[PDB]
Amino acid sequence: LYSRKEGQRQENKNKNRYKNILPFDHTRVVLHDGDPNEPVSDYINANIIMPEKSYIATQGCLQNTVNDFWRMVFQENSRVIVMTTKEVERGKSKCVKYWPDEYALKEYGVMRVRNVKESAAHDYTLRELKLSKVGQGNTERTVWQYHFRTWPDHGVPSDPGGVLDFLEEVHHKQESIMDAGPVVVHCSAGIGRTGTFIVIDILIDIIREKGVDCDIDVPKTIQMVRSQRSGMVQTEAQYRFIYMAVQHYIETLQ
Ligand SMILES: CCC(/C=C/C(=O)O)=C\CC[C@H](C)C[C@@H](C)CC[C@H](O)[C@H](C)C(=O)C[C@@H](O)[C@H](C)[C@@H](C)OC(=O)C[C@@H](O)/C(C(=O)O)=C(\C)C(=O)O
Repeated sequence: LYSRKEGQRQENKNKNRYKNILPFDHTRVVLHDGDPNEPVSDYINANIIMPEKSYIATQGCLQNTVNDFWRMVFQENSRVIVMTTKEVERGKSKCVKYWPDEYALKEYGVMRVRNVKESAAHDYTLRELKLSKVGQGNTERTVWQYHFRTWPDHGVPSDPGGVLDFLEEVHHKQESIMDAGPVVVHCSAGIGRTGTFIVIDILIDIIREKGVDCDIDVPKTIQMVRSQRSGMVQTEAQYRFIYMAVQHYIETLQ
């Protein structure tokens, strides 16, 4: 009940930044209505992560997966994107530029993206973009891209403050959009940094509906998200960052 067949198919080998980091088939994001000329067009390295508000854990775009990325965003109806990495860190590409330059607009396949406005904050940049299907400007929607950019080249942030203030914002943005789709989260492989944010965001929403006293079980939550995408949270720094984040959030509310 836990296969990764599709991700291993010969035709999707170029659609993964790491041959060894693949999506489970049951939680795999299936892409419909793609170019009928392509051998396979229903694939993208991304999994739906639903607590048990949903999330989409994926890798940063590859030069050849950018259109797939937007098709996913359009289909799933996502309205918020969380980029947890720079395009390149320590001379290594983690995500290709998949959004247009300021005030510009590009067409990625059948998807038109207009960069409406870019605004900076301490740890991140917010990009207001308009997504629509070419020729059908009756499908346009705004997608808010939250680009975290101060994450350290090595290890994790020494203080959770930034990430928390960041996620509070992403949070209210998501709840201000009527029935917005899953929140897309992505880093280089979509498991390490990506898992950490999601796990944190998940635990924080609990402390929201519940109170600063509810039963919080980190290992259980992590285990839970890993059953939907393996690798979620890969380092000890990340692991401990989650604990710190949660405690910091608690102490903040007080
Ligand atoms: C935009 C560039 C381009 C187009 C060029 C063109 O216009 O023509 C094409 C990209 C080609 C291609 C997809 C990329 C190419 C470099 C080769 C693919 C990988 O580079 C390769 C498997 C590899 O060998 C990488 C590893 O050496 C890697 C560092 C290892 C130690 O490390 C990890 O596995 C990353 C991991 O620690 C990690 C992270 O914190 O980055 C994770 C999980 C995370 O938090 O997300």
